Amino acid sequence: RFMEPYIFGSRLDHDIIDLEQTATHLQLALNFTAHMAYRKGIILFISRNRQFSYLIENMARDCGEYAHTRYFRGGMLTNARLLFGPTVRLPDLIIFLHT
RNA sequence: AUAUACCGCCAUCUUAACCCUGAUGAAGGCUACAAAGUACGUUAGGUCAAGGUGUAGCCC
Ligand SMILES: [Mg+2]
Repeated sequence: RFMEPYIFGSRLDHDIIDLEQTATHLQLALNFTAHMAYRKGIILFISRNRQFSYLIENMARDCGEYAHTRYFRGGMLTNARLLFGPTVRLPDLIIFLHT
């Protein structure tokens, strides 16, 4: 339901995403990502689609950022101090290629 | 006579945290082609034979 305002219409029962809105949303998201990378924030890419795990991990390594394409263990973020250490620094921005 | 006086020696028995979910109810938390889970005393005991320190008994 919450995706309806972003849908241009249904073509023979297939939803078409309105790309005029995608352009503005992508503009905002890319601007935010660039500003966070300028501030030396930790950026974590996340995606559980196994078809693109290798691509996303390579891209994360290439841009000097972080990836988590594997099974997401309970408490990675909310229990990070127990899992990583008391002084671990969490990501400042998380990007989902697949939500 | 007493270790049913102690000591020695033998033997008997006794000796968590964090994080999530449920409307932050009682409560619950697994799937790998992965979906919240991760970290000494005790004994009416034996032994007075390879050992001791005491205590009492009778003493026409
Ligand atoms: Mg005895």
